[PDB]
Amino acid sequence: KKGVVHGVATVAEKTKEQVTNVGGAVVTGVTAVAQKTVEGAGSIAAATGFVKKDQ
Amino acid sequence: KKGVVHGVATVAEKTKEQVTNVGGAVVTGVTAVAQKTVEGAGSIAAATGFVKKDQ
Amino acid sequence: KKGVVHGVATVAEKTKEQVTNVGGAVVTGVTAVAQKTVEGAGSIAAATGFVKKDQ
Amino acid sequence: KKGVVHGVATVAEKTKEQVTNVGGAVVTGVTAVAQKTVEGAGSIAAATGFVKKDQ
Amino acid sequence: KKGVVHGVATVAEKTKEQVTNVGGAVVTGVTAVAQKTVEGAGSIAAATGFVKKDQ
Amino acid sequence: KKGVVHGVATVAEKTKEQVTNVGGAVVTGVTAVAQKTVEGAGSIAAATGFVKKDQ
Amino acid sequence: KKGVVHGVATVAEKTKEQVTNVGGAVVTGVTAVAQKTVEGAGSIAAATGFVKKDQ
Amino acid sequence: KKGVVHGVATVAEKTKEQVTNVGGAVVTGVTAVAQKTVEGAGSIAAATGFVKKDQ
Amino acid sequence: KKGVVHGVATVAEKTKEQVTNVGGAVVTGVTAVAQKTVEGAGSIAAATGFVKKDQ
Amino acid sequence: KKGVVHGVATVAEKTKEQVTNVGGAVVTGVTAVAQKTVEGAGSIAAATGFVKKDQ
Ligand SMILES: Cc1ccc2c(c1)sc(-c1ccc(N(C)C)cc1)[n+]2C
Ligand SMILES: Cc1ccc2c(c1)sc(-c1ccc(N(C)C)cc1)[n+]2C
Ligand SMILES: Cc1ccc2c(c1)sc(-c1ccc(N(C)C)cc1)[n+]2C
Ligand SMILES: Cc1ccc2c(c1)sc(-c1ccc(N(C)C)cc1)[n+]2C
Ligand SMILES: Cc1ccc2c(c1)sc(-c1ccc(N(C)C)cc1)[n+]2C
Ligand SMILES: Cc1ccc2c(c1)sc(-c1ccc(N(C)C)cc1)[n+]2C
Ligand SMILES: Cc1ccc2c(c1)sc(-c1ccc(N(C)C)cc1)[n+]2C
Ligand SMILES: Cc1ccc2c(c1)sc(-c1ccc(N(C)C)cc1)[n+]2C
Ligand SMILES: Cc1ccc2c(c1)sc(-c1ccc(N(C)C)cc1)[n+]2C
Ligand SMILES: Cc1ccc2c(c1)sc(-c1ccc(N(C)C)cc1)[n+]2C
Ligand SMILES: Cc1ccc2c(c1)sc(-c1ccc(N(C)C)cc1)[n+]2C
Ligand SMILES: Cc1ccc2c(c1)sc(-c1ccc(N(C)C)cc1)[n+]2C
Repeated sequence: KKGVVHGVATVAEKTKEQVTNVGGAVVTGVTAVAQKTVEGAGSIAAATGFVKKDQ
Repeated sequence: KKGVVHGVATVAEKTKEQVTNVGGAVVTGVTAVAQKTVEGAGSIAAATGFVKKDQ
Repeated sequence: KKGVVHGVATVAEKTKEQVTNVGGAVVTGVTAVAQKTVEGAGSIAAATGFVKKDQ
Repeated sequence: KKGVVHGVATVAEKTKEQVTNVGGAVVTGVTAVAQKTVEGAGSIAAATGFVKKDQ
Repeated sequence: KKGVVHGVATVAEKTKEQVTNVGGAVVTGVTAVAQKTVEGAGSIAAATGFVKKDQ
Repeated sequence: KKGVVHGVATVAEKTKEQVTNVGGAVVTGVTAVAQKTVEGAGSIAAATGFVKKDQ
Repeated sequence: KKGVVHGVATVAEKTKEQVTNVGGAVVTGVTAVAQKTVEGAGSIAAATGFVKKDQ
Repeated sequence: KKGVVHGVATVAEKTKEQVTNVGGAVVTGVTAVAQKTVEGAGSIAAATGFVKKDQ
Repeated sequence: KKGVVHGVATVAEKTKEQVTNVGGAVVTGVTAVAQKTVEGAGSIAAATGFVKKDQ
Repeated sequence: KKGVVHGVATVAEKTKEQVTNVGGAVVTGVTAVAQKTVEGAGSIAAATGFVKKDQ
């Protein structure tokens, strides 16, 4: 076989899960957050996949 | 076989999971956060995958 | 076979898990955080994969 | 076979797990944090994979 | 076979686990932290893979 | 002060939370269940407070 | 002071939390369950407070 | 002071938490379960407080 | 002071935590279980407080 | 002072923690279990407080 990509690719066979991202956010997984009190200014309480590039 | 990529690629066969990211965040995995009190200014309480590049 | 990459690639066969990242965050694994009280200003309480490049 | 990379590559066969990172954070492994009280200003309580390059 | 890399590569065959990092953090291993009280300003309580290059 | 109870009592002052139960079930706390597939005959998947006295 | 109980009592002062149970179940605490697949016949997957007295 | 109990009592002053149980189950504490696959017939996967008296 | 109990009592002053149990299960503490695969028939995977009196 | 008990009592003053049990299970302490694969029929993987009296 032959393949040429510029990116971003994701090429496969017999594949149970696939995610391609440029951005941005993708949530595909099981996630449970239980929480009782959030205070403070300002605290990232429960972050799973996170990116902060403030300018 | 033959392959030429510029990146970012992810090329495979018979593959159960795949993630390609440029960014950005991707959450595909099981995650449980149980939490009772968050205070303080400002404290990253529970971070799993995290990136902070403030300017 | 033949392959030429610029990066970042991830090339394989018969492969159960794959992650490619430029960024950024990717969470694909099982993670359990149980927590009772977070205080202080400001304390990284429970960080699993973490990157802080403040300028 | 033949291969030329610029990096960062990860090239393989018959491979159970793969991670490629430039960044950034990737969490793919089992992780359990149980915690009862976090105080102080500011103390990295429980860090698994961590990078701090404040300027 | 023939291979020329610029780095950082990781080239292999028949390989159970692979990690390539430039950064940054990668957590792929089993990790259990149980903890009861963290105080002080500021004490790295339980660090597994850690890098601090504050300027 | 003086108090005589037969039970079940719960007597207090300055008290943030109170539960009295004879039965029966009482749910007053924060609870998050995230779930993707339940099979089998018959499996208690995620039980928090549970009592089974089949005769 | 004077007190006579038959049980079950719970007598106090200045008390943040109180639970009295005869039964039965009481859930007052923070709880997070994240789960991806449950199979088998029949397996108690994730039990927190549990009592099984089948006859 | 004077006190006579038959049981089960729980008598106190200045007390942050109290639980009285006859039964039965009481869950008042922080609890996080993250889980990816449960199989087998039949396996107690993750049990925190547990009692099995089958007859 | 004077006290006569039949049991089970728990009598105190200035006391941060109290548990009285006859049964039965009580979970009041911080608990984190992270888990990736449970198999076998039948294996107690992760048990914290456990009692099995099958007849 | 004077005290007469039948048992099981737990009598005290100025006491930070108290547990009384007849049973049964009580979990009040910090506990972290991280786990990747459990197999076999049937193996107690990670047991903290455990009692097995099968008949
Ligand atoms: C500000 C900012 C942030 C990210 C960023 C850029 C600018 S430009 C860029 C990029 C995306 C894709 C590619 N190829 C497919 C070769 C090369 C570079 N990124 C990832
Ligand atoms: C501000 C901003 C943020 C992201 C960003 C850009 C600008 S421009 C860009 C990009 C998208 C796709 C591609 N290819 C398909 C080669 C190359 C670069 N990104 C991902
Ligand atoms: C500000 C910023 C941050 C990140 C960043 C850039 C600029 S530009 C860049 C990059 C992305 C992809 C590639 N190749 C596919 C060769 C080469 C470089 N990154 C990762
Ligand atoms: C949104 C937001 C706001 C503030 C903020 C963050 C996110 S994250 C962070 C911080 C992280 C680590 C540290 N040390 C390891 C000393 C100190 C401060 N702050 C201060
Ligand atoms: C779209 C597409 C399809 C296939 C494909 C690509 C892109 S890129 C690639 C490849 C790249 C490098 C290598 N080696 C360095 C051995 C081997 C294969 N394939 C096989
Ligand atoms: C500010 C900043 C931070 C990171 C950074 C850059 C700039 S530029 C860069 C880079 C990305 C990909 C490649 N190749 C694929 C050869 C070479 C360099 N990184 C990783
Ligand atoms: C089948 C069954 C189950 C529970 C059960 C009974 C019968 S009878 C009983 C009981 C309740 C309250 C009291 N007092 C206030 C002294 C004494 C006993 N329980 C708790
Ligand atoms: C089948 C069954 C199960 C539990 C059970 C009984 C019967 S009877 C009983 C009981 C309840 C309260 C008291 N006092 C207040 C002295 C004494 C005994 N329990 C706890
Ligand atoms: C079948 C079964 C199981 C438990 C059980 C009984 C019967 S009867 C009993 C009991 C409860 C409370 C008291 N006092 C307050 C003196 C004495 C005994 N338990 C704990
Ligand atoms: C609801 C339910 C059904 C079956 C069941 C349980 C719960 S719990 C259990 C069991 C527990 C331990 C053991 N060994 C330590 C050998 C063997 C079997 N089974 C078989
Ligand atoms: C309803 C009620 C109110 C008060 C009360 C009881 C019941 S029971 C009790 C007590 C029992 C035993 C003891 N000692 C063995 C020293 C001391 C005090 N008080 C003080
Ligand atoms: C089958 C079974 C199992 C446990 C069990 C009994 C029967 S009877 C009993 C008991 C409970 C409380 C007391 N006192 C307060 C003196 C004395 C005995 N237990 C603990």
